Amino acid sequence: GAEAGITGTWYNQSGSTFTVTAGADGNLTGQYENRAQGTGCQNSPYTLTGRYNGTKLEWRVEWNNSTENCHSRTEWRGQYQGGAEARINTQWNLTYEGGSGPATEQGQDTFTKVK
Ligand SMILES: O=C(O)CCCC[C@@H]1SC[C@@H]2NC(=O)N[C@@H]21
Ligand SMILES: [Zn+2]
Ligand SMILES: [Zn+2]
Ligand SMILES: [Zn+2]
Repeated sequence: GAEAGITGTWYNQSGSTFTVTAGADGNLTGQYENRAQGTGCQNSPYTLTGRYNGTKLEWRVEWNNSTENCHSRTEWRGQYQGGAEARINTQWNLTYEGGSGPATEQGQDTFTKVK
């Protein structure tokens, strides 16, 4: 089914990569390696969990593992682009402990699939 188009390795404009397995059941499971300069929790793999349906994808990475804890998480909501160079256009929300309660940052990531 469609899951074939998603499963593999992707990268964004910041050099972050993720490896995902997309299940025919809609499940998204993988590992994310963050390389956005200046941000915490770079390099080491963090678990990705998400879902997809039609052209729409969403996934979550909680930025705590055995090597670094950034007291934050990011949720991406995206849409798939088809062939030649497959693409996922996303908007993300990063929720973190701000000092007087949770805070959120927003941004956009474009992922391109590794050939
Ligand atoms: O600094 C943190 O709290 C954890 C690292 C967050 C990295 C962000 S998530 C959205 C954006 N896209 C990336 O690949 N890295 C940054
Ligand atoms: Zn299938
Ligand atoms: Zn499954
Ligand atoms: Zn915390």
